[PDB]
Amino acid sequence: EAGEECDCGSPGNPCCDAATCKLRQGAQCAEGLCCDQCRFMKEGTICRRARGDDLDDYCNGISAGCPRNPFHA
Repeated sequence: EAGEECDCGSPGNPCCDAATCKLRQGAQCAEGLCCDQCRFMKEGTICRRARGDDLDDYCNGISAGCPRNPFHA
């Protein structure tokens, strides 16, 4: 758990995939950025670049990517 509810929320692990960005759900900016068709908000949602001990961000123009504005402090 980083920002939002979702264990599979990882930048590249579209809030679940257990194989490859292709979750029948739709990790569109879940606990962590998504990479599957899932889709993405566009407004400061959750670009969470990482978790571990830190690393985060908000969703903007995040078609499975991440904006260029400062979010994680």
